[PDB]
Amino acid sequence: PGATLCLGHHAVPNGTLVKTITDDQIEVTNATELVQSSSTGKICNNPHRILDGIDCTLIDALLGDPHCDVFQNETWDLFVERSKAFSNCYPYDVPDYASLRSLVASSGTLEFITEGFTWTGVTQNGGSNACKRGPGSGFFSRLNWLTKSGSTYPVLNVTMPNNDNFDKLYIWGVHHPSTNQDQTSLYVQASGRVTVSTRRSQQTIIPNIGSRPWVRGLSSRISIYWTIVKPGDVLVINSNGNLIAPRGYFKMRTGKSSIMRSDAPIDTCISECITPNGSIPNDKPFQNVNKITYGACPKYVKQNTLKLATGMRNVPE
Amino acid sequence: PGATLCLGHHAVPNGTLVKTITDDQIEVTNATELVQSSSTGKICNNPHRILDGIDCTLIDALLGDPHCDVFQNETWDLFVERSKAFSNCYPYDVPDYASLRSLVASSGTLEFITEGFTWTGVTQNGGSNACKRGPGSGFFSRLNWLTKSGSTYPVLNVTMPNNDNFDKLYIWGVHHPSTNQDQTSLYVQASGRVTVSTRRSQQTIIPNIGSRPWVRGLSSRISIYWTIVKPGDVLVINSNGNLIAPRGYFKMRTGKSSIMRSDAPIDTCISECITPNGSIPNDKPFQNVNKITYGACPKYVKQNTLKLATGMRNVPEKQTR
Amino acid sequence: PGATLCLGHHAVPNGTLVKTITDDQIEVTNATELVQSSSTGKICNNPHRILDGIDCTLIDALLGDPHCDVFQNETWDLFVERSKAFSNCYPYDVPDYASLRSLVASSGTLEFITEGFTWTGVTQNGGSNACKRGPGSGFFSRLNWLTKSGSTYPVLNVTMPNNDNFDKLYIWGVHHPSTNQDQTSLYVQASGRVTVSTRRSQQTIIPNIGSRPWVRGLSSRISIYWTIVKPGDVLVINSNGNLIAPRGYFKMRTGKSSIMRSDAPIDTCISECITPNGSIPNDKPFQNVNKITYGACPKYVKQNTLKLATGMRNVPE
Ligand SMILES: *[C@@H]1O[C@H](CO)[C@@H](O[C@@H]2O[C@H](CO)[C@@H](O[C@@H]3O[C@H](CO[C@H]4O[C@H](CO)[C@@H](O)[C@H](O)[C@@H]4O)[C@@H](O)[C@H](O[C@H]4O[C@H](CO)[C@@H](O)[C@H](O)[C@@H]4O)[C@@H]3O)[C@H](O)[C@H]2NC(C)=O)[C@H](O)[C@H]1NC(C)=O
Ligand SMILES: *[C@@H]1O[C@H](CO)[C@@H](O[C@@H]2O[C@H](CO)[C@@H](O[C@@H]3O[C@H](CO[C@H]4O[C@H](CO)[C@@H](O)[C@H](O)[C@@H]4O)[C@@H](O)[C@H](O[C@H]4O[C@H](CO)[C@@H](O)[C@H](O)[C@@H]4O)[C@@H]3O)[C@H](O)[C@H]2NC(C)=O)[C@H](O)[C@H]1NC(C)=O
Ligand SMILES: CC(=O)N[C@@H]1[C@@H](O)[C@H](O[C@@H]2O[C@H](CO[C@]3(C(=O)O)C[C@H](O)[C@@H](NC(C)=O)[C@H]([C@H](O)[C@H](O)CO)O3)[C@H](O)[C@H](O)[C@H]2O)[C@@H](CO)O[C@H]1O
Ligand SMILES: CC(=O)N[C@@H]1[C@@H](O)[C@H](O[C@@H]2O[C@H](CO[C@]3(C(=O)O)C[C@H](O)[C@@H](NC(C)=O)[C@H]([C@H](O)[C@H](O)CO)O3)[C@H](O)[C@H](O)[C@H]2O)[C@@H](CO)O[C@H]1O
Ligand SMILES: *[C@@H]1O[C@H](CO)[C@@H](O[C@@H]2O[C@H](CO)[C@@H](O[C@@H]3O[C@H](CO)[C@@H](O)[C@H](O)[C@@H]3O)[C@H](O)[C@H]2NC(C)=O)[C@H](O)[C@H]1NC(C)=O
Ligand SMILES: *[C@@H]1O[C@H](CO)[C@@H](O[C@@H]2O[C@H](CO)[C@@H](O[C@@H]3O[C@H](CO)[C@@H](O)[C@H](O)[C@@H]3O)[C@H](O)[C@H]2NC(C)=O)[C@H](O)[C@H]1NC(C)=O
Ligand SMILES: CC(=O)N[C@H]1[C@H]([C@H](O)[C@H](O)CO)O[C@@](OC[C@H]2O[C@@H](O)[C@H](O)[C@@H](O)[C@H]2O)(C(=O)O)C[C@@H]1O
Ligand SMILES: *[C@@H]1O[C@H](CO)[C@@H](O[C@@H]2O[C@H](CO)[C@@H](O)[C@H](O)[C@H]2NC(C)=O)[C@H](O)[C@H]1NC(C)=O
Ligand SMILES: *[C@@H]1O[C@H](CO)[C@@H](O[C@@H]2O[C@H](CO)[C@@H](O)[C@H](O)[C@H]2NC(C)=O)[C@H](O)[C@H]1NC(C)=O
Ligand SMILES: *[C@@H]1O[C@H](CO)[C@@H](O[C@@H]2O[C@H](CO)[C@@H](O)[C@H](O)[C@H]2NC(C)=O)[C@H](O)[C@H]1NC(C)=O
Ligand SMILES: *[C@@H]1O[C@H](CO)[C@@H](O)[C@H](O)[C@H]1NC(C)=O
Ligand SMILES: *[C@@H]1O[C@H](CO)[C@@H](O)[C@H](O)[C@H]1NC(C)=O
Ligand SMILES: *[C@@H]1O[C@H](CO)[C@@H](O)[C@H](O)[C@H]1NC(C)=O
Ligand SMILES: *[C@@H]1O[C@H](CO)[C@@H](O)[C@H](O)[C@H]1NC(C)=O
Repeated sequence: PGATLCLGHHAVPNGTLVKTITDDQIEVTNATELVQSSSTGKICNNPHRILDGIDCTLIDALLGDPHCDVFQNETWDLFVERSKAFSNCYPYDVPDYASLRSLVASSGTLEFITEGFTWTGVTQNGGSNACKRGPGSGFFSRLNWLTKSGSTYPVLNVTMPNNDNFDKLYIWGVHHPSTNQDQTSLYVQASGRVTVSTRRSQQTIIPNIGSRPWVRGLSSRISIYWTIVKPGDVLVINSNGNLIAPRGYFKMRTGKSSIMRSDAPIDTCISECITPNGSIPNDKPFQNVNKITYGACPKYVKQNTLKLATGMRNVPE
Repeated sequence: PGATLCLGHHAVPNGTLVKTITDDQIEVTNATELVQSSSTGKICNNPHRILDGIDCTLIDALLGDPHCDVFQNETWDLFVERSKAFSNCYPYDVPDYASLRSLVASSGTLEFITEGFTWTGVTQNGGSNACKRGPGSGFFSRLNWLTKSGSTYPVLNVTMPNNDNFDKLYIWGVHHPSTNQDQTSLYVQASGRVTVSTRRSQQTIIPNIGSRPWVRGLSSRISIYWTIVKPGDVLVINSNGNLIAPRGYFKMRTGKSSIMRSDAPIDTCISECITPNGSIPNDKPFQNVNKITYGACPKYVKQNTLKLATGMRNVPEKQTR
Repeated sequence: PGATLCLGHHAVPNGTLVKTITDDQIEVTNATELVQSSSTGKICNNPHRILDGIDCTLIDALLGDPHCDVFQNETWDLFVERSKAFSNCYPYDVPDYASLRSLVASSGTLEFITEGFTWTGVTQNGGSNACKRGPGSGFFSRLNWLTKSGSTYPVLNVTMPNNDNFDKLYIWGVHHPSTNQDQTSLYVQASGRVTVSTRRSQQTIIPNIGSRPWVRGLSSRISIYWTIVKPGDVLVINSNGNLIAPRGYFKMRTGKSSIMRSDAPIDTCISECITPNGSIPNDKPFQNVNKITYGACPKYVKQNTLKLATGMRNVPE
């Protein structure tokens, strides 16, 4: 009178399909998802310092558009620019806008240090009704619009050495008048010139008189440029007209800072990974939410699902 | 007297060598090639719309070099530029030629819409014997060479708003005269200026008088620039001399369009994948024909062969010879 | 009284840890290192031709800064630029410095061929005490500083066709005077212009008068430009002032040549792979020494060690 001893394994009534070397679909007892495909829709305000630009681009906060004055000296790990942002100061362009935005974003600070530039024989603090600050005309807070004093605008020739142990970022510009009358009325000379240099490098910009499209009452424009001055080097600014002068420099840093375009609201929560769609968990190695990310994130892939088998082959009965 | 039952497997007289984790070469019963290494030498005319440039670069077709007039308003999935292409109009350069070529190639169309620009106090439709159109002097079809009327060239100041819901591409230029006599003779003012702007952006170009190498009779040149005007924005052109004016705009699109340099002839066949060497099949995952491709193509690799084993190890009977 | 026959395998007392699919660390009898993590600290002078720049950047050797005259017509597989290099001639900048440095580095030669440019009505061979040669003033050896003859500087208009079967590299420049007095004193015309062209392309540079920081006595500058002329094409140079003229061309090659920034000393040894830290062996497939390499090198990875198991699982007694 014997006995039977059967060896076996478990099964489940409803298995999951996975891919292998030999099968595009085969059933196993269990699997887990490796692609993060959803977001909360919200950017968590920890553990990264999130700075909401609201109505302001980083560049407008940098220049000091009056409605962006609240951003003076701000810092961030991630600056968030909104699609509703608008400019409301002198109409301007930045040749290589993208590079200036990038280098400031990456620096992570708008810390500004005022310097005592001496502008001999010119009028300082020019403004416009296109850039109101309170009820009266105004200007970008970090820039100093120089014009004639009496009936002359002399050749400006000034210096600022960098005797600190950090890099200085200087933002400056050039005014493009609408007419010859505007040019001579403001700067006396019929044609201006701005040359900004360090020991190693230089930029010279010739203004261009003429009409651009009307923006906030003006066919004139300002063009924005930048110059980095390293320790031991020196800034020199040289102009006989049309200079939009720096008031000082921005302190530069290196680190983890960046910038992102997103309309996702900011919320009080914790998430290492941020996308423009909102924060996403980072327990999974891959994600299909957005190729734009910031922080400790799963890697972006095209697949919306990939199943890692966590059990044996499911052979039901 | 019992019986013997032997288990076994097949072998074949002619195996193939494959690579594994442990072996650089080991013999299996069969294998299949994963690298496409040959082409027909011909570009198949389907399923993609292939436009043969023949004697014309895309840029010459865009500007409207007379021998390229047949390309007016053309469209393509793949524009094919030939090594025999030549220019035969006013000598010109395009700063950032590569970008203009790229953005037009990618747009996939030369559809041109003429606009009623008003050029007050200048002579229109200037031409050159370097750019013959029929028996007489001519010019790029899409550009309008403005010069003095009587003894004056006034400050030109014109606008064109974009009230459409698509982007407009404007092509314009600046004429560089050979001498001061040429400059004043054509434009009166001793030095010209072209400023083209939108709300957001602006380009100002100062012409430069002097000799460049003689091309079709001329040491002068034209430089070509472009400006995209989005819906709701406006073009403004401002000049007191040397303007080579747009006659209108090109309609821009987005899609699958591109451009390829190839001398391969175009033939009647069907192939998703195109290389400069000709079309190639796409049944294999890899290819070693050319890193330049267009369409549904195998991925370019350096190996000219890679064998995927499709059978077991091939073990012939121990050899008595 | 029968017998026992035990099958077994070897072990060692002290095994090595490797990583697998299932284990972060598991012990095997032996393994071999796949990441090269050390260097000698020295650059081997074979089998690649190493040219030590010493006190000279490649660009200064190219222009012919006097202390770099020893590099005239030199060749290299790898030009090594040292952090102690300095400039000691007219102060200058190169817009797109990085591209000029790259294309020269890649050409692998400073072979210079003098051409008989005819400069009618100007004074040739201008120099400066910022660029001393012998007891007197001097200049970049490969450039010809043109100034007025008598009371005129005429429109210069010269041509040079390329009837060779190689590309010609022309280096030229533009002088930026410190003052209007300097400009008219040297060139007569109040504003200069340099136009350098080939059949298909052209560059025009307007000089900019004004002060830059003092370097070796000077607030003036030279800006350096280049033009490649292919076989069958032709150079034209046209100027009414401020031209720093080429004396000829550099003969261009294509091949394996490059440039590296390193302070590692050069030694007599053999190594295919060079990093800025020094030469490294290339018996391993990966390396963690430096992402900058030249020659037959292991691929750069972030891991400092990766162990390929060369034996079975170690199960000691
Ligand atoms: C600034 O300096 C330059 C260089 O000296 C001058 O440019 C030259 O000017 C002359 C005169 O216009 C040009 O001569 C013409 O050459 C043509 C042949 O061209 C081919 O070969 C040359 C090489 O020698 C290539 O440059 C060119 O690309 C072609 O491959 C001839 O076809 C012309 O002949 C016709 O015109 C002349 C009248 O000028 C008649 O005698 C003939 O019968 C015929 O009708 C002509 O000989 C020369 O090509 C120019 N060279 C270059 C490199 O550009 C500028 O003119 C000068 N500027 C000023 C203001 O002085
Ligand atoms: C536009 O504005 C600028 C700024 O004022 C002017 O440029 C300055 O010009 C002055 C006078 O020409 C320059 O002065 C010279 O500086 C030399 C180097 O200075 C640097 O290095 C020394 C150490 O070697 C440091 O101590 C110093 O901080 C600097 O970093 C000096 O070596 C020169 O010395 C000579 O003169 C002095 C007289 O005071 C004597 O004691 C010496 O023995 C010697 O003879 C001299 O002082 C100055 O460097 C310029 N600065 C800059 C930033 O460029 C322009 O001149 C002006 N433009 C116009 C058109 O006017
Ligand atoms: C200084 C002054 O009041 N000048 C009178 C001009 O206002 C006037 O021209 C017109 O200007 C209008 C906008 O003007 C401002 C502005 O931007 O708000 C006024 C600013 O004070 C002035 N700032 C400075 C430093 O001068 C500024 C500046 O000149 C321009 O922005 C430079 O491009 O102009 C508006 O554009 C009107 O359409 C226009 O008529 C002139 C001519 O009427 O008279 C001046 O007395
Ligand atoms: C209008 C005219 O006929 N002017 C005479 C010039 O032809 C002549 O200069 C000669 O020009 C030759 C080539 O000339 C054209 C051309 O490009 O084909 C003729 C065109 O009609 C003219 N177009 C316009 C709108 O003016 C064009 C233009 O001026 C230049 O291309 C601009 O740079 O020139 C060739 O270059 C000869 O070498 C040259 O002598 C002058 C001087 O002799 O006399 C004029 O009567
Ligand atoms: C060159 O031509 C352009 C285009 O015609 C001129 O620009 C236009 O200038 C006028 C005023 O001179 C602008 O009109 C203004 O519009 C506002 C509302 O938008 C209105 O409230 C004002 O009363 C005023 O009429 C017009 O917008 C502007 N056009 C564009 C496209 O910007 C330019 O002034 C001409 N310049 C010269 C010197 O001829
Ligand atoms: C062992 O592997 C080889 C491939 O390395 C096999 O030969 C290939 O077989 C395929 C599919 O059976 C053949 O495709 C056919 O080609 C004809 C035209 O030639 C076409 O009309 C059919 O519709 C079909 O696509 C292919 O020709 C052939 N390729 C080569 C390079 O030989 C072989 O069949 C395998 N043998 C065994 C015994 O498994
Ligand atoms: C070809 C030539 O003119 N060489 C001059 C040179 C140039 O005029 C100058 O570099 C152009 O910018 O100037 C040299 O002078 C330097 C010296 O000039 C004095 O006038 C002034 O007192 C000083 O401040 C200083 O600039 C030079 O060495 O560069 C002389 C040279 O012969
Ligand atoms: C995250 O946001 C991106 C960017 O808007 C979304 O991508 C868009 O969504 C659909 C297809 O998914 C398209 O109609 C758009 O053209 C896409 N734009 C881009 C730039 O890719 C994405 O779907 C969002 N993902 C999640 C999970 O919310
Ligand atoms: C496809 O064309 C490429 C490019 O023309 C061929 O590779 C070139 O072959 C030339 C000589 O014929 C060599 O000197 C170069 O090494 C190659 N050029 C480049 C740019 O890589 C290639 O062999 C062709 N392939 C086939 C299958 O025809
Ligand atoms: C080779 O040289 C590089 C560059 O000088 C060394 O990298 C530095 O070392 C540590 C990381 O190990 C960092 O803190 C530094 O910031 C690194 N510098 C840079 C520029 O990355 C590297 O360690 C050297 N390696 C060896 C083996 O000598
Ligand atoms: C699948 O994954 C884990 C087990 O590691 C667990 O969360 C879940 O209950 C499992 N499901 C099934 C059906 O086994
Ligand atoms: C910016 O930086 C410092 C504060 O640490 C100071 O110099 C300056 O007053 C600050 N400005 C503002 C507006 O906070
Ligand atoms: C190009 O297209 C437009 C409208 O789509 C048309 O008005 C124009 O005449 C066309 N030109 C040619 C040459 O077909
Ligand atoms: C360990 O493996 C390497 C590579 O095969 C070999 O050179 C070395 O001698 C081996 N050492 C031992 C102790 O087996």
